Amino acid sequence: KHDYTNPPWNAKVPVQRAMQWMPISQKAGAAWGVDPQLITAIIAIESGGNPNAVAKSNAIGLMQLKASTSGRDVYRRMGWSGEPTTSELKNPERNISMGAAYLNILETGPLAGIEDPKVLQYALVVSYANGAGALLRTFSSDRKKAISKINDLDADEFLEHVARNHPAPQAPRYIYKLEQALDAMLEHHH
Repeated sequence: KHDYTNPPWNAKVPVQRAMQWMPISQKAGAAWGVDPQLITAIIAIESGGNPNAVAKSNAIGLMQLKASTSGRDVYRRMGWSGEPTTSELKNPERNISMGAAYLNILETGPLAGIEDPKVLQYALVVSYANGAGALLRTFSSDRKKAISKINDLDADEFLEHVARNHPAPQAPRYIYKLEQALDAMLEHHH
């Protein structure tokens, strides 16, 4: 169904800009047990490495995180009242910390129990894009059964499932863009 490779996405310059933040991605990723390569890919795809980014519904900063939803979710999990400010989300360090936190919330929460780390990666970017609920309900109304079904697929099969069945066109497209970004990041390791 979704023609998710059209138009081509050229990752080179988004990735070069995102790579300048790799020191922070590495630190925050370690701190949250999140993959720095996935953080960097998300930065490239979301802000293209611009820490002053503004997006969809005033999502802000390098990872284009929304204060009142995702940001709040991170503060809740931290036992903090409230939610981040706009100026906190424009701070690269704070932005990437919170985005890593949010990725950890998804991995250890709705997506808990996915055993293939590559399928987990794909599920994480689909869930970051359009929410874990929309993804899981393409499998089952029951979380546990959804996860069980996800665990029977490999990564190619999971993409094909998302491409045929997810209602959001952005969902398979985020997997395509993730792989364009991971390929482009290879040029920066010697």
